Amino acid sequence: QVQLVESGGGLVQAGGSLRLSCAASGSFFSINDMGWYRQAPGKQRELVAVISSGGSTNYADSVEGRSTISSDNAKNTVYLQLSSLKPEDTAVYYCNANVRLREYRTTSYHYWGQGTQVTVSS
Repeated sequence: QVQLVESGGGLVQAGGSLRLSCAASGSFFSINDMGWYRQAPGKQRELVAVISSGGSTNYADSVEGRSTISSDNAKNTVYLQLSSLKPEDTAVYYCNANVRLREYRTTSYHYWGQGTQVTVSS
């Protein structure tokens, strides 16, 4: 089994900063990439930021310049740091991990967390 544990959500004030963390645990061989997506009601889910095993990253235009996604590979965990919060940042945030469960196979599984509400109030 593979389990994603998301932390850091809740009610926050506009203009502040937040940190979300996502930890992968269970039995697996390797994690190809991990990161965060978000979905607000009535809106499409969108990428926020993702980090690959080797350290390459990609950021949505919404957060480029005011965020950092980082990893601690030894503990299969990623962190999103986000400043300058605005009401438009309100959403359910979802951790995603793309994982190879077995050493001898290319095939990957895409795990999505339960999601954590972030509500930015003014």
